[PDB]
Amino acid sequence: ALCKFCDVRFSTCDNQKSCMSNCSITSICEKPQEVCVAVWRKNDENITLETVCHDPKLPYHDFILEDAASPTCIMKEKKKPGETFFMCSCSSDECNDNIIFS
Repeated sequence: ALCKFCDVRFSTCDNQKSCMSNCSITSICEKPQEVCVAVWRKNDENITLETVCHDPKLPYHDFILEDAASPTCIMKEKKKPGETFFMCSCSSDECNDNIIFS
């Protein structure tokens, strides 16, 4: 897969059904089994969006990417203290460039 791969960046994504990553780095994932991932995080100081390639047989941020076969990145909330944490994964080109909350 080709994925957005900006790692963690500041984001203005908030209060809307979907957001573009605004990441200008598209990479070919190193291994064929890797999928695209996005992580949206809001704490009391800022909002960030993380975009990477990742092998779904390996945990990421201590979670398994259960949705890796999906073609779209549908954000789901994870239990994390101190912040609001949403993650999605997907296996179509640049699919982590469009993160969907609805």
